[PDB]
Amino acid sequence: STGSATTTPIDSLDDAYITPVQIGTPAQTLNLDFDTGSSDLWVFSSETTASEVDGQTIYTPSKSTTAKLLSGATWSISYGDGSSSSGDVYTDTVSVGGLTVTGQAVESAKKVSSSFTEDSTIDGLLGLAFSTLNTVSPTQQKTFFDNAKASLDSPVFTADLGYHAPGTYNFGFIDTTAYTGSITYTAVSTKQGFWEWTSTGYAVGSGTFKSTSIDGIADTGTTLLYLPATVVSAYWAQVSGAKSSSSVGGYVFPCSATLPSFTFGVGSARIVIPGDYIDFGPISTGSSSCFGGIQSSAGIGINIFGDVALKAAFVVFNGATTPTLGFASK
Ligand SMILES: Cc1cc(CN)n(C)n1
Repeated sequence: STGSATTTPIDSLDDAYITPVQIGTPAQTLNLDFDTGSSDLWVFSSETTASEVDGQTIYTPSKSTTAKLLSGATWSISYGDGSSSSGDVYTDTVSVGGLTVTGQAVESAKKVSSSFTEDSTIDGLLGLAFSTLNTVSPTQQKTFFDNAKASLDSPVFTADLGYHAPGTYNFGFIDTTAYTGSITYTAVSTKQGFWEWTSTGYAVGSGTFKSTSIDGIADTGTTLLYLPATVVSAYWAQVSGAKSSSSVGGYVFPCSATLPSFTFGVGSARIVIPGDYIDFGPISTGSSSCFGGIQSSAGIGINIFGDVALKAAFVVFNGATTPTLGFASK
């Protein structure tokens, strides 16, 4: 089998991407944030505290003939930005872009934190990290990918995120028309449950490439590119007026600037992030201070190749017995 689904930015800044997912019988279509940095498929639901739902589409398990309560199972997750959600668990049929999994754990939110409530465009998350991170208790559950993979033509999925435009998640095949040149594969560590890999270095704009190992995760569920403070300082030093603002919470730069590109290494290959990808617009409406798309990971504990980096590439998440990541230009 295979699946193919379009993923769409939720706003003009590509703050996140939503992908339609069919849940239940008859189908209930929810727009989920495919997140290669977490491993829970959870949804706004008929069980979500009413005051915490504001415009989201909800899953109603009582209306699905294939929904079964997973007796005794609960879940609770906290994310890197301090947001969170928790609830109970059903199994049900879940389909993504024509690819169907039966008995998928669908984690029904009873509570969500304010940032989820405040985002009317995201109906839940679909985790695509390794199932060892899944938070369901007392019986940990598998991701959609983990459940689908035996059935897939090839045990892979690919992320092809657009810049200010729709893109594609494919399951089970590599679309050789979707990238240029060749795909460079690189080793993955699953020890932390992430698609963790080691970049071979970076360049700023037309600058010389710095060979240096940067260990980080490929995370479609994180908006920005978070890298060591040395790297991030070298980038923003090339932007007149750029500075790190403690009050804003990161690097800001004059909205009048033209940003340099940022290159990262994948083995001997190079992925170039155009400067425009690094502009996340005014810090507040009407401000001429703009928020940077490359930020320090110093306060995080891990480097994160988020959407800013991934959207510059065609990315293969290879879930073979020894997982690897592939990157191609596009
Ligand atoms: C919308 C969204 C996605 C995620 C997962 N990194 N969070 C914390 N919020």
